[PDB]
Amino acid sequence: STGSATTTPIDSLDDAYITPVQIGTPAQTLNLDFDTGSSDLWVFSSETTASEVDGQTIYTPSKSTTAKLLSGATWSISYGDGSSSSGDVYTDTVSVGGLTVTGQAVESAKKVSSSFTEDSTIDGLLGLAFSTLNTVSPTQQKTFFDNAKASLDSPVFTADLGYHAPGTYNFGFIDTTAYTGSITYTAVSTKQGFWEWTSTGYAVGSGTFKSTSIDGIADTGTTLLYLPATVVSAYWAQVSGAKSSSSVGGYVFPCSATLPSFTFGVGSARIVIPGDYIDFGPISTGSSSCFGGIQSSAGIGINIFGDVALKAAFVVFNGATTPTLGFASK
Ligand SMILES: CCc1cccc2cc(CNC3CC3)c(=O)[nH]c12
Repeated sequence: STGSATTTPIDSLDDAYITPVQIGTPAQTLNLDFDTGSSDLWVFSSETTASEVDGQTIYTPSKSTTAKLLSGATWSISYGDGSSSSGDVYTDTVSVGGLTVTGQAVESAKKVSSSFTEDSTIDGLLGLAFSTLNTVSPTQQKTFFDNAKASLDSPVFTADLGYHAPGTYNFGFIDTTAYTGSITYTAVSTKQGFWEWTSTGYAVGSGTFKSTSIDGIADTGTTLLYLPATVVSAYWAQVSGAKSSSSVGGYVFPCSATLPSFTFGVGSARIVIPGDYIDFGPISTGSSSCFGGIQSSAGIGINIFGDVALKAAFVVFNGATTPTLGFASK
């Protein structure tokens, strides 16, 4: 089997991407944030505290004839940005772009933190990291990808995120028309439950490539590119007037600037992030100071190749017995 679904930016900045997911019988379609940095499929639901729902589409398991309460099971997750959610668990039928899994754990939120409430466009998350990170207790549950894997034509999924435009998540096959040149594969460590790999270095604009190992995670659920302070300093030094602002909480730059590209290494290959991808717009409405799309990972504890980086590439998440990651230009 295979599946293919379009993923759409939630706003004009590409803060995140939503992909439609069918849950239950008859289908209830929710727009979920596919997140390769976590491993829970959770949704706003009829069980979510009413004051914490503001415009989201909810899953109502009582209206699904295939829903079954997973007895005694609960979940609770906290994300890098300090947001959180928690609740109970059902199993139900879940389909993405024509690919169907029966008995998928669907984690129904009883509580969500303010940032989720305040974002009416995201109805939940679909985790695509490794199932070892799944928070369901007392019996850990598998991700949608892990459940589908054996049925897929090939044990892979691909992320092709757009810049200010729709893109595609494919399951079970590699669309060879979706990228240029070849896919370069690189080793993955699953020891922390993430798609963790090591970039071979970077360049800023037309500058020379610096060969240096940068360990980090391929994370579709993080907006920005988080890298070591030395690297980030080298980037923003090429932008007149750019500076790290303590009050804003990162590097900002004059909105009148033309940003340089940023290149990252994948083995001997090179992925080029155009400068425009690094512009995240005014820090506040009407401001002429703009927020940067490359920020320091210092104090996160890990480097994160988020959407800013991933959207510059066609990315293969290879779930073979020994997982690997593939990158191609596009
Ligand atoms: C993509 C992220 C993003 C985009 C656009 C603007 C901002 C602004 C801030 C800083 N505001 C905090 C200090 C009160 C931020 O942290 N992330 C932004």
